[PDB]
Amino acid sequence: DSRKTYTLTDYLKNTYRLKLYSLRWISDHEYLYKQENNILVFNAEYGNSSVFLENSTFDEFGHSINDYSISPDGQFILLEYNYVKQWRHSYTASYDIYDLNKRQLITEERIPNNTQWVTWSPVGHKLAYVWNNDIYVKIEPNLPSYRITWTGKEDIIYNGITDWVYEEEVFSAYSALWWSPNGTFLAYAQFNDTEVPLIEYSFYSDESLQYPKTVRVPYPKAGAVNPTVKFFVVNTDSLSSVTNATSIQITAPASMLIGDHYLCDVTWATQERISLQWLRRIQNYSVMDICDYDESSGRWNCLVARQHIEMSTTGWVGRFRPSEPHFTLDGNSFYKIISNEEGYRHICYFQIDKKDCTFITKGTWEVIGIEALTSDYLYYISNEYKGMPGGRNLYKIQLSDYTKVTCLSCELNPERCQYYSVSFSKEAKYYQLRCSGPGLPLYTLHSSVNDKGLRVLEDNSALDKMLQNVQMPSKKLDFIILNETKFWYQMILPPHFDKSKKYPLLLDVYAGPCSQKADTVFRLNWATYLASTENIIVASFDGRGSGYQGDKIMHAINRRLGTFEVEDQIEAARQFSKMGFVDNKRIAIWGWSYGGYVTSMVLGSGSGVFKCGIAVAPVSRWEYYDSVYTERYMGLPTPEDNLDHYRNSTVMSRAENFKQVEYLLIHGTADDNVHFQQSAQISKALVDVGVDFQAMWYTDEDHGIASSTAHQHIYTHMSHFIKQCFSLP
Amino acid sequence: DSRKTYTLTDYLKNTYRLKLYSLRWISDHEYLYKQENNILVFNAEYGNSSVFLENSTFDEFGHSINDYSISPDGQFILLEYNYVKQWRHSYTASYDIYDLNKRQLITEERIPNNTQWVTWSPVGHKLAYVWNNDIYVKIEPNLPSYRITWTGKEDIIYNGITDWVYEEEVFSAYSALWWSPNGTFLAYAQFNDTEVPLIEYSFYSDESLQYPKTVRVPYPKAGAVNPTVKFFVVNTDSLSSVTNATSIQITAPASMLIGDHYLCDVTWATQERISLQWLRRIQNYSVMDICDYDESSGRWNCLVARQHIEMSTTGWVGRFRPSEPHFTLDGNSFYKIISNEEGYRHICYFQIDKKDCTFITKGTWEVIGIEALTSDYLYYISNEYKGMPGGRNLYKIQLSDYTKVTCLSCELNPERCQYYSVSFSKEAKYYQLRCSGPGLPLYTLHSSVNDKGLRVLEDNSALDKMLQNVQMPSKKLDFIILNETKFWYQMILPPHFDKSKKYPLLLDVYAGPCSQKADTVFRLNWATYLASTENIIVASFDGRGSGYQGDKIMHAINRRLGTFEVEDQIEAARQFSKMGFVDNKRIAIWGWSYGGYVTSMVLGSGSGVFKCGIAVAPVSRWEYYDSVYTERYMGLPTPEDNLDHYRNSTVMSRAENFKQVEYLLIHGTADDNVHFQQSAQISKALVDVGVDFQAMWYTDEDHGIASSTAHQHIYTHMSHFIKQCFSLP
Ligand SMILES: *[C@@H]1O[C@H](CO)[C@@H](O[C@H]2O[C@H](CO)[C@@H](O[C@@H]3O[C@H](CO[C@H]4O[C@H](CO)[C@@H](O)[C@H](O)[C@@H]4O)[C@@H](O)[C@H](O)[C@@H]3O)[C@H](O)[C@H]2NC(C)=O)[C@H](O)[C@H]1NC(C)=O
Ligand SMILES: *[C@@H]1O[C@H](CO)[C@@H](O[C@H]2O[C@H](CO)[C@@H](O[C@@H]3O[C@H](CO[C@H]4O[C@H](CO)[C@@H](O)[C@H](O)[C@@H]4O)[C@@H](O)[C@H](O)[C@@H]3O)[C@H](O)[C@H]2NC(C)=O)[C@H](O)[C@H]1NC(C)=O
Ligand SMILES: *[C@@H]1O[C@H](CO)[C@@H](O[C@@H]2O[C@H](CO)[C@@H](O)[C@H](O)[C@H]2NC(C)=O)[C@H](O)[C@H]1NC(C)=O
Ligand SMILES: *[C@@H]1O[C@H](CO)[C@@H](O[C@@H]2O[C@H](CO)[C@@H](O)[C@H](O)[C@H]2NC(C)=O)[C@H](O)[C@H]1NC(C)=O
Ligand SMILES: N[C@H]1CN(C(=O)c2cnc3ccccc3n2)C[C@H]1C(=O)N1CCCC1
Ligand SMILES: N[C@H]1CN(C(=O)c2cnc3ccccc3n2)C[C@H]1C(=O)N1CCCC1
Ligand SMILES: *[C@@H]1O[C@H](CO)[C@@H](O)[C@H](O)[C@H]1NC(C)=O
Ligand SMILES: *[C@@H]1O[C@H](CO)[C@@H](O)[C@H](O)[C@H]1NC(C)=O
Ligand SMILES: *[C@@H]1O[C@H](CO)[C@@H](O)[C@H](O)[C@H]1NC(C)=O
Ligand SMILES: *[C@@H]1O[C@H](CO)[C@@H](O)[C@H](O)[C@H]1NC(C)=O
Ligand SMILES: *[C@@H]1O[C@H](CO)[C@@H](O)[C@H](O)[C@H]1NC(C)=O
Ligand SMILES: *[C@@H]1O[C@H](CO)[C@@H](O)[C@H](O)[C@H]1NC(C)=O
Ligand SMILES: *[C@@H]1O[C@H](CO)[C@@H](O)[C@H](O)[C@H]1NC(C)=O
Ligand SMILES: *[C@@H]1O[C@H](CO)[C@@H](O)[C@H](O)[C@H]1NC(C)=O
Repeated sequence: DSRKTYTLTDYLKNTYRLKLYSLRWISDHEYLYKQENNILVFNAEYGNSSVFLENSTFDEFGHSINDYSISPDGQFILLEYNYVKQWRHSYTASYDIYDLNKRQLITEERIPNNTQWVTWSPVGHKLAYVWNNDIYVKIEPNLPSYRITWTGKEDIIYNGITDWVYEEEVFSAYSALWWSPNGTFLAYAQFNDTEVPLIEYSFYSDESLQYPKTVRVPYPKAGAVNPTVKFFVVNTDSLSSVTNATSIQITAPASMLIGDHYLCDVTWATQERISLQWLRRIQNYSVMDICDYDESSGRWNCLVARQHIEMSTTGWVGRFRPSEPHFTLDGNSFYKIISNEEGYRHICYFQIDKKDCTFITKGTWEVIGIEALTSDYLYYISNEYKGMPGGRNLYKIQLSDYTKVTCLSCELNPERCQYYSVSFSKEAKYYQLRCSGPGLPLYTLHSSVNDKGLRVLEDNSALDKMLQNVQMPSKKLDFIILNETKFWYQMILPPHFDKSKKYPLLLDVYAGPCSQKADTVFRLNWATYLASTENIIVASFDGRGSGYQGDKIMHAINRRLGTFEVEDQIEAARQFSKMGFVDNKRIAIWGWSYGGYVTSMVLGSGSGVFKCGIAVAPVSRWEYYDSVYTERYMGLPTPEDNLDHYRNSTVMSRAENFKQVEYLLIHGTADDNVHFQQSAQISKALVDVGVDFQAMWYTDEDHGIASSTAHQHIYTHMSHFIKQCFSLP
Repeated sequence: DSRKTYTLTDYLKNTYRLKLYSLRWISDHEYLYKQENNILVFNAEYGNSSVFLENSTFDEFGHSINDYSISPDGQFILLEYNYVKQWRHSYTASYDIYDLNKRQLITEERIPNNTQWVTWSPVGHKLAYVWNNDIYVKIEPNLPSYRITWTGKEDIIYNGITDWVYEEEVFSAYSALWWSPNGTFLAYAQFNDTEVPLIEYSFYSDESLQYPKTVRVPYPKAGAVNPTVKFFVVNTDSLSSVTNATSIQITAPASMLIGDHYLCDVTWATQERISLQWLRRIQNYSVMDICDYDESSGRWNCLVARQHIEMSTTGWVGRFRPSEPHFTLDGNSFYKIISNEEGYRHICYFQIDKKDCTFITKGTWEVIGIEALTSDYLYYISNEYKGMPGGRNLYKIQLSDYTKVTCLSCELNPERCQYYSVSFSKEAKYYQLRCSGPGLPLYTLHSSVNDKGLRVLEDNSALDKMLQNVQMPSKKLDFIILNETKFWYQMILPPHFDKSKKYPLLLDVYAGPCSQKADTVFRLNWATYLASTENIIVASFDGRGSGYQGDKIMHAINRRLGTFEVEDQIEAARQFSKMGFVDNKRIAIWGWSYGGYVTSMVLGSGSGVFKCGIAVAPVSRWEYYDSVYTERYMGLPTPEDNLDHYRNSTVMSRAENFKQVEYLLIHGTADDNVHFQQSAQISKALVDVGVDFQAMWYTDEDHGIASSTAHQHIYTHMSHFIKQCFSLP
């Protein structure tokens, strides 16, 4: 075989690209899509297309455009430029608006520079935006905006945007605003960061910056003072240019105010109904609150009877946060993924005035998401098929009979497609399926009415040709049985696999609570190269604590972080040499983030099983990470709660055992998420007991070391280390 | 040969110790010295000895003692405990005093905790001390102290102690107080740090510290706002417990106040005369000021006529700062090392009212220090002998005839002793010589009167026995001629040197202005091990910019830092392969601090001469280091001064050329001196142009990475890297 291999350059220089088919539905039958640099609008029934915005319409604007948003009446286009990243989701941009009819960009009362956030109303053309931490409402794209709040202060009070910890661990968003469907109301949370300690660190910046900057961020580490939250709603119809605006407080429920709480979900039900979810700072108790609007008063009442109590006896509420509720149009009921009696997460029918819910699904598998609700059907993604947790399909359930369920994706392309996800049009007339493994990604449009497939949207046939020229590796997905339970793993095997030759093995890891590293998705990444070019088995394994296989597995790690999930990776490595094609002198292990923490705990176990490891951005000690996440699993680090295991579980206490292995610690110096301090303490520990190891800092890089030059650099560096331990040229 | 070699453990575990003979003269014939843990007093004429303080006299004190100081009348002992390091010289301690006669430690009016500084008067038992940045005077060891100043503020105003930059680059001391010989006056400088930018960085501290501390320090980087200085004197006799104390300002001279200046020397002449030296922020102009005391007034006048103007046409004033003046007893004259017409530094006789000075020495060598002044003789250290800059001896000059000079150390032990230094008794009746190379360190006591040697004090005969058991390397000191000038080098050659075998070579470097790495001193260090055990030639070389060989050499680098001193190391390496015993495939290079900066510039030169280098704590760009030092050599970094070479001389601009070499960057994260930022920018540069290299951070370590565990760790790490590039097992 004389074909080239998938090289390190291929991945790094990014030579073989998966084509995507990213669309934005704008109606019930049309969607928007990008071809080169103009925007095409498409008809879902027929396929036909038209130019909407040319890739020269903003030649003369003298500012490079970053994104764009379309008002829910096709009338105006928002243009996002001057983009500046903050955290995972946050940023600041400048914005201009363009009247699509008059072909003209607005000049009077512009959206101010460095805006934190901006979102259209659901109907019409109302904007809202957050700038210097306060909410503003523009009724029409060119009249003066109404200031809704006046409390906004840098690092202290956030109005309608989340703070650091809320952004990352609760909302997965900078945005803290919710319009009502009508567009009449605006609900927003407000966050108070006054007593929250700051993390401080250096940003060295460009060579021209003579003095390094100290970045400071309110960041509550385990057991420290959390942000407080308050919630307000405002009638955007009764807005005066003389009176300030009357915001209306919705207090948390009685059973939340007696201690620290978090606001963890905001979903509108109907024009005059909003549901709120709250979580105790001990995250095993959650309360949902139906808050109805009152005419006579101009206040929002939350009747104590309407509260629905979601709690857990064996661990924490929700996968990461508690599930979203999905409301029937009238608003008197809703479905919501909940953990059942046996422990598996399923769909539950809630009627808004009664206590009990009815389970409309069941069995030893879990529901991933609810995706669409019609009169007749609920559409959901699940891993039911072939009893494979790793897999993802799409199902519909007959509201008239919970027994009648059709699979809609299982049998569509079975050898190529075992992992689906979906986007539905505005009222669910069509749905794009996106398959993303085990074959090359496939994108197809469908019609809800009869479940007819219309056309294939992108098949990666161009990429498929190319890959035939290349000694591509394959993926084995399988399971191994420990303690009478089934745990799943994946191996990326090198091409021309000879099962009687002994191969060196890299165990890729994350293993954070409820994660999944053994799946049916097709990836082109570092592992491929180590399989194609270097002939290394790169295997991943989902052990206790892992996701999508019921609470009995996921909750095994409760308050015991850094125990079973670690232990398990070790036994996983053991069974891999038992299989006979593994060189038990050349087993390595590596991970990023949480994975870097498990990586280090493993090397630090003295199990003689691993020759070397790499840890990128590792958690090193749970009291160093954020409170919301850390506590969710570990409790509080106080002598009465879980201080003792908080101590029994540091990388540092395991320093002496590293004498037996080769270790490469990597960390970005600007890591706001897992602070450089986490590693700074792993290394000091190592130094102190006389252990040699390799380090690499990455200056100004954050948690994802995303910078193009840094990325290439790290995967280069990592590769050398890897080959070196394995004796390859 | 079956003898063991000098191993890495030997150096690290510190197996073969040089014995020292450290004494403190306390009179004209007695000195103090430590045997185990008691203090012995000695007679210089006869050798006899007595216990002074037993190593059990402070068993019952319940506090471990760090040092001790003896009042200039043998009456009380100061005891320094609770020692806490700050910078190179600064610290804070607790202090107790012990009445030696009554055998009792004082309890009323104790010296307060966290004292910055404390120093006895020259006669009697007056203390002065600095605590929370203010001067206090205790007249007797147990009456309430008098507060001299009230302006003291953390980080802002320093009374009688220096600030960061003054400590390091000007006074080489925390102490900023000077008693008059009588003990009547107290002069002190006061430093104002108000507009000085701060360097900020993280200190991660013990594992128990959940949030990393930000250390902030006023530190003026090149061209930034410097501290201002003011100078005061106080009559400690007229001190009232009702009136505050009247300090008396001595303003700098007219020709200093018109711009930024530094106070760079304070020497008392007689009971009522103090000399002050000042330096322009452009350090090529210095002015000394004779300030006489006035009876009638109670003020100090500095007559403009008495000023002595030291300046330079070819570079900067002084070696690092301008030389100390040494006063004849009456006070009307003094000697002072000055750079002569030809460029060599020599002794000059100054009479306090006339302009010209007379040179009392001359020739193509330099004076290192003045050491003693009597009626009849001036005692000085110089490198005159054998025309060897590397060497150090002791000379005396007949005040009655500048022609009659005797060498006093040259011919004392010639095969073993080429590098001397001295400590004289109170009125110069005796002097301990300390030789420290090329043989094992030797310590001998002498009598001034006739230059009789009395006895040998320590010869390291115990160490000498041991070393015979070991395959010790030798040192070749020699010179090579470039551009018709003589430049000196040293090679540590491995044992059983075969001059027809080709050896791998490590070029050790510092090469900062006026340094000396090629000398006759006997060291037992990392180089030895690389010579004894690994058979590597470790050679050092003093090129342009280097010290002790006249201004023509030292001033060659003026405003051209990072040019000739770099270029020269390269040509030094060239001539080393020309010699025939050097493997020109295995030449490496390394240095610390400045040396790390030259190291990096060299690897970054694309000269194909070096295979690999190590840089520890490197300067990376001159605008990142402190102003006083940086400007002394480079000027100001402004478009009109020397901004252009300030730019032409960064490591970063040389990033692409590193593709051709192996590089190990090391830095301590708590480096107050050369900030972590210096390397943080070398690495970011490297990342950016796709170059692979090895890094190691050292958390909480400072510029000397002195921590026991860190030390061992770095020299371990460094060793692996070294062997790896050289292909050794
Ligand atoms: C996909 O391709 C589609 C078919 O070409 C196309 O649908 C329409 O295209 C154009 C523009 O949208 C339509 O022309 C316009 O139609 C309206 C309505 O016309 C009807 O009504 C009038 C009066 O009531 C009658 O006199 C006519 O005979 C007709 O029935 C007109 O008012 C406009 O002036 C204009 O003529 C066209 O009718 C639509 N086609 C059909 C037959 O459905 C989409 O635009 C294409 N979509 C994309 C994604 O580009
Ligand atoms: C080194 O060894 C030295 C010799 O032993 C020693 O010098 C002296 O030792 C002791 C203690 O310091 C002295 O004893 C004391 O001496 C004084 C002076 O004595 C003279 O004067 C009186 C009256 O004027 C006469 O009556 C005497 O005869 C004598 O001449 C006495 O006042 C004390 O009470 C006491 O007796 C001794 O005299 C010194 N020795 C000599 C002869 O020089 C050092 O102490 C030793 N030093 C060290 C480093 O330990
Ligand atoms: C956002 O920032 C820019 C720059 O500060 C502003 O752009 C200027 O706009 C004026 C008036 O239209 C122009 O004449 C200039 O050409 C622009 N300045 C620049 C960048 O050179 C803009 O006004 C700001 N927008 C808002 C709403 O604050
Ligand atoms: C310096 O610090 C220590 C501790 O704060 C002080 O020592 C205490 O002294 C009192 C009275 O003598 C004792 O009873 C205690 O035993 C000591 N405390 C401790 C360390 O346990 C001391 O007084 C301080 N000195 C000054 C001058 O401020
Ligand atoms: N913040 C942790 C969670 N993350 C997620 O990507 C994630 C996944 N599912 C969510 C569901 C709901 C809300 C938030 C969610 N966040 C990143 C993790 C992370 O960076 N570290 C660093 C060390 C330990 C884990
Ligand atoms: N501060 C620099 C000077 N030093 C000395 O050790 C020294 C030598 N002779 C002196 C004479 C008078 C006053 C002060 C003196 N200081 C350390 C150097 C140093 O750390 N770096 C870091 C990067 C560049 C140089
Ligand atoms: C939207 O619905 C709300 C219900 O509160 C109603 O009061 C409002 O007038 C409606 N606005 C429109 C015109 O859609
Ligand atoms: C935020 O919280 C603190 C209480 O910790 C309070 O004193 C402060 O006024 C609050 N700020 C606002 C405006 O909500
Ligand atoms: C609204 O509130 C702001 C801040 O409290 C205040 O400055 C302003 O006067 C108010 N506006 C009016 C006109 O009521
Ligand atoms: C939630 O967790 C706490 C932690 O100690 C525990 O005491 C309690 O049993 C749990 N509460 C509920 C309501 O399940
Ligand atoms: C010391 O000398 C000074 C000269 O100013 C004199 O005034 C003072 O009284 C002297 N003190 C003693 C007793 O030594
Ligand atoms: C120090 O300097 C500043 C001038 O930069 C001055 O305003 C301040 O008062 C001074 N502090 C003292 C007490 O000398
Ligand atoms: C001395 O000065 C300090 C600070 O200016 C002041 O507080 C004190 O009153 C003064 N002492 C006396 C008693 O004159
Ligand atoms: C000192 O250096 C400056 C720097 O530009 C130079 O202009 C001048 O010639 C020198 N001054 C003296 C007095 O030598």
